[PDB]
Amino acid sequence: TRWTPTTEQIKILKELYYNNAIRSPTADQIQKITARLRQFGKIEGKNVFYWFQNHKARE
Amino acid sequence: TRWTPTTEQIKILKELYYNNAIRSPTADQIQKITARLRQFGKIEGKNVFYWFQNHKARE
DNA sequence: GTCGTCACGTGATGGG
DNA sequence: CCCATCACGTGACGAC
Repeated sequence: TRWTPTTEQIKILKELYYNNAIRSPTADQIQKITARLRQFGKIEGKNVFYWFQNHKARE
Repeated sequence: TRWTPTTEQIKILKELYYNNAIRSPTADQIQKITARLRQFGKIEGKNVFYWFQNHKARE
């Protein structure tokens, strides 16, 4: 079904977005970010892709 | 506004519900559970009450 | 002590 | 790229 981020994963994403101004990550970045997040859960590239797109759209 | 459980809190609640068969916890238990969960976030007894009420109903 | 309902956040898409 | 929805889980109530 649908992806649900660990809070730990959210900490990583939030750190990239706010502390590092990563808002529209490139393909290379999505794959590296995905590797990082997989330590804490199942996760695909598209999960990380949609997350930045949605969080950007909403901030 | 509304409470958002951290993953580690969700680990604790499911662990009490399924592994300890606590499904309509008593008041003393609600207070004890809240104390434990507060280690991981802001939390009030009424959150834990609603959580069991909601999880029991929808299971 | 149960049920129905709301309120809201958010993952997931599609269209242009 | 950005927009607008959709899908849906779920914290909160109210009522009884």
